[PDB]
Amino acid sequence: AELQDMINEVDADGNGTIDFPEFLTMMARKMKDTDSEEEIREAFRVFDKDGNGYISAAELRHVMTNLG
Ligand SMILES: [Ca+2]
Ligand SMILES: [Ca+2]
Repeated sequence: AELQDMINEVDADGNGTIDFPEFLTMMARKMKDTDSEEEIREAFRVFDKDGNGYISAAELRHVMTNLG
């Protein structure tokens, strides 16, 4: 399945990837956990496949449940 549709549902502003503000906002959207930019930034490099400082849908699967 193309995770592109998930990319489109996670995309808030149209950069096609989650940014620090977006990740935090989509997170806190209903569930609010940790908000320390260090930890959140650590997540960005962990979640992403390329660790390019952003969390995309495909990247989500890499880190989350699937192989990326
Ligand atoms: Ca964005
Ligand atoms: Ca990436």
